[PDB]
Amino acid sequence: KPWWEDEWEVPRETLKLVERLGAGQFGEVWMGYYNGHTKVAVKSLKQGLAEANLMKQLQHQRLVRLYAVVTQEPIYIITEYMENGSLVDFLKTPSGIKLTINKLLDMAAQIAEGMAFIEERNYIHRDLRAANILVSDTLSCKIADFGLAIKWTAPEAINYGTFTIKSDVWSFGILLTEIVTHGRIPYPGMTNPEVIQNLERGYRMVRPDNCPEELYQLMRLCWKERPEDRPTFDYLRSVLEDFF
Amino acid sequence: PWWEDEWEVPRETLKLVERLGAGQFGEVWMGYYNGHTKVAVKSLKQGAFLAEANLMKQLQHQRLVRLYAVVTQEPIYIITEYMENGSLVDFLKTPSGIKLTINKLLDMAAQIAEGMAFIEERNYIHRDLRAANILVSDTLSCKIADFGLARLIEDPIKWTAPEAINYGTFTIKSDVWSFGILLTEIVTHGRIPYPIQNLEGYRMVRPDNCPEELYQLMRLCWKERPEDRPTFDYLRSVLEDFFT
Ligand SMILES: Cc1ccc(C(=O)Nc2cccc(C(F)(F)F)c2)cc1-c1ccc2nc(N)ncc2c1
Ligand SMILES: Cc1ccc(C(=O)Nc2cccc(C(F)(F)F)c2)cc1-c1ccc2nc(N)ncc2c1
Repeated sequence: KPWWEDEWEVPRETLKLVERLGAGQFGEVWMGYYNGHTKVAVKSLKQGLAEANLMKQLQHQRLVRLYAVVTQEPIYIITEYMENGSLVDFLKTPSGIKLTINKLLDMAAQIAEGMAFIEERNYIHRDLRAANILVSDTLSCKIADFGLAIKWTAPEAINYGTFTIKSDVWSFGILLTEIVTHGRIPYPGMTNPEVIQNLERGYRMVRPDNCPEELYQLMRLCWKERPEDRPTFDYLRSVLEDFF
Repeated sequence: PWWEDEWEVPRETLKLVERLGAGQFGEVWMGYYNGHTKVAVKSLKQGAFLAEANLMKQLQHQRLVRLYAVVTQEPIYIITEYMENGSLVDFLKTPSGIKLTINKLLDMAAQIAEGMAFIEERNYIHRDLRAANILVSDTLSCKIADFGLARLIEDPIKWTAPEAINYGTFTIKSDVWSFGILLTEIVTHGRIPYPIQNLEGYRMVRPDNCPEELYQLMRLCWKERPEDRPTFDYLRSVLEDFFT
């Protein structure tokens, strides 16, 4: 209505979905094109939005950038498209398999920086993991959420569905293992029911081979049983950035 | 009347997220209009203010912060565009700040001078001209503003002219003196002036790295007799036609 308002819409006609990147209970994720020549990522939401405003308000160097939206259902949320894809997938590429722990921790630092912002803005991610992290053109990390829906979930969240930023901290610790191992799934050779049963007895993932004991203690801080005992993301970023 | 400009919006459409400042007369916040339009919001304390909004509209110019809308219900809100780089004193400090060359540092000075030149035209008097009140766009362009919130606007010791401090006689010439002071903040990455009332007939020593030609300008700005100071129209030309 007002002349100064940002117009974030585009006609559905201007989009061409080319390759489905993922599918979930609430929709799909595609690689496509806007107006014939601008490559973009599109999240189609199964009909039968607050996400876009959220993305706009979390606009940050460390979070995926919102481009536009299609107002009529199926609702579309358009963003920048990342050639390098998700962190988990990129860590398994030749380029990624070769990254030194120094570079890997810089990426962890970037992630911590973004979560520190999310914490600043009082939001809660709820699905933090390498799979939801996008790698930019310059190999930097950008927080995202596209599972469209566990080994990454805090005990309190598993047992009582109580999610807070401290729960995100737990997930972050798990993410660190994915990072140092170049994409190994957490709890190697352990099924979800086995993970929950071991957590019932205070189990914690063993330190990965090649993971410095110092980094491992950081992880252990993230997995403290009491949510309140876990560190802040501002702390985590600080330690990771000044790690070496 | 059907033809009167529309300029109000329901308060409910605004989400104030980060306070940017506060003074005796209110606060300044970064917020969002209807979810995805980033804006700056001034909330003036209930217990006159709309006169500021009319003034801004009347002074509408490329070099002055752009008014968007207001909330007419007390507390009164004044909504404007949001400048991503904030104030110039802030930006001049950024690493990407003063990594700038006299060339750019000076184009910004000329923009400010252009702004004041218009203020001069419109017979307005700023009275609080300092780098802290200058806003920097995303494209590093500068715009004149006023948000210290310490005085009611109606159509700053180290930046105020002797006659202003002494007899409270503020004029465009007083702003000229302030500009001269503002220039020192520009060649110093926002260093505080006079690294003063009692020395004021003392004058600032040239700053380290400032062009003697850019000093002789500051001195003309700092002439004792207000009428001897140069019109902004003049400062605008010299700041632009600098390296010719
Ligand atoms: C098209 C799209 C739309 C929204 C979001 C997204 O992350 N949404 C979101 C929803 C809630 C909260 C967040 C937060 F906070 F993490 F930023 C983010 C992500 C994507 C998206 C999914 C997959 C992708 N793959 C590749 N290779 N490039 C880009 C994308 C972008
Ligand atoms: C929300 C707001 C309302 C009014 C004025 C303002 O400058 N008003 C004004 C009052 C008197 C005279 C003038 C003049 F001369 F500049 F036009 C201007 C400024 C602002 C304002 C404060 C802080 C900000 N920070 C950032 N990062 N972006 C934008 C703003 C806008």
